[PDB]
Formats: sequence, structure tokens, C-alpha cells
Amino acid sequence: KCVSYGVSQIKAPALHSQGYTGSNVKVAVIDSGIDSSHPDLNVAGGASFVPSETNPFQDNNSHGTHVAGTVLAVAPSASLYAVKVLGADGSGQYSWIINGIEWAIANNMDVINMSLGGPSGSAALKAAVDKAVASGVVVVAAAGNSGTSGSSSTVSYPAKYPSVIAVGAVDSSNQRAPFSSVGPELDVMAPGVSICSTLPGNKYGAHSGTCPASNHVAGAAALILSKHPNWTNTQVRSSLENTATKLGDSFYYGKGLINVEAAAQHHH
Ligand code: NA
Ligand code: NA
Repeated sequence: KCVSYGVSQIKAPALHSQGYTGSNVKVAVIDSGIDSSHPDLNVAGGASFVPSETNPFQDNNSHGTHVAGTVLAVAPSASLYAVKVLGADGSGQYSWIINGIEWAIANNMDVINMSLGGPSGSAALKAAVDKAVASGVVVVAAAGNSGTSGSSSTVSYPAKYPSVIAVGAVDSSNQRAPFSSVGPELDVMAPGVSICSTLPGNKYGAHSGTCPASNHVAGAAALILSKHPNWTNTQVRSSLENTATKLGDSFYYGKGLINVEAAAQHHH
């Protein structure tokens, strides 16, 4: 029975104790959908942009359900939105993802979690995440799982786009997971090793990757906006990046581990 640590590691529970659980914060899980039938997962709304997989509350991959459980473990009162842009196989067209981002914008999502990416992006995709940040949305994305490539950034899109918050993985010891992607694009780190979350069919499992880490930051964003609803995505992002626990060189750790308790008491 996998046991969660990552929530207490970013210091979420300190906010919970003070009554900030992400209430009235719209979090778009732009992923493989969310198994809403999971009794621990409460999904406020959704939309599927996968022509052949038309139910966004049906996660045939399992990845988005894992995302939801972590976002909701960090931010339990957060209105969670199943934006299905990824098929059963966990891949989708950019047009689909863009449609998901477009939707997230259209429906006033406070936070986009895109626990997804790849080696390249597109003008259209950059346009979409930019547009979403211009509209005041906190865009969070996994930095990637490409480890290191010498001096080369291994940070994946859309996380590689300046507008997107790029989230690397540390373990319980704040040690960079060997798989966590690296580059100047790297902003923050968050629990991303053996991360216990919800899986389809009332199941749970540890998963590792910059995706779990991202889900914490998306949750952290939600916690921060539930204390500070009038904070811009800009202020949320600076509060997360500027109060982060310094952990190592920016290329491997960005600013370090997200401390949501510190981020939530930040003075701009
Ligand atoms: Na449910
Ligand atoms: Na970025």
C-alpha cells in the first residue's frame, strides 16, 4: 500500500491547517483524462479533444488519474477539470493539446497542469501556452524524463517555453532523480520519486517522473491562489520560484524544492 510523502515535503499540510486546500481554484489536468469514478477523485468538469476517446472522465492510460490524485492530495478542495488531449497510449496531436489549452483558457482555469511533453514543440503549442499565461493561467509542466545530455538542456516542451513553469523531480531526500531533465529552463523541483496516487478502478500506485513533481506544483499553485485569489499567475510563479528551498545548481534543480508554505506567505 504505497505511502505518500511528497505532500508534507512541499509543506502543503501547513496551508491545510490554516484552511487553504485550493477551494474555488480551477485546475485543468491536460492529460489522458481522469477516472472520476475513483471515490477519492472529485472532478468538477471536463472536455475530451481525442476524436476516438470521447469521455474525458475515462482515463484508459491511467496517467491523468495519477495526476488528479496528487493535485487533490496537495489541493483537496481544488475544482479539478479532466482535459483529455492524450489517448490510451498516452500520446496525442498538438492540435488536441492546443484545443485543451484553448479550452482551459476559455473556461477560466487558474492552473493548467500538462504532465505531458516531448523533444520538440510547435509555434501553435508555444502560442497556446503563451496565450494561456497572457490570460492569467498558471501553466505548469514536467521538465521531462531525459536525464542529462552534457551541457545541453534536456527540458521537454511545453516546459521548455519561458511562459511554462518547468518542474524537475527530487526524491524524499531532495536528491535530483537521475531521470529529471536539466537545462536553464528548469524553474523548481517537487516530489517525483515513487509518488503514490490514484489509478483507474479505485486503485493506487507509486509512479516516478517529472509529472508527479509537476502535479505538486499545480497543487501548490492551487493552495497559493486559495490564500491569494487576486495574485496573478506571475505572483504565484514568483512566490513558488523565489521561496523555493535552494537544493543544487540551477541547471539540475532550478531554484530548488517548492515550499508552498513559504510561497503562500511571500511579500512581493
Ligand atoms: Na469520484
Ligand atoms: Na519553462
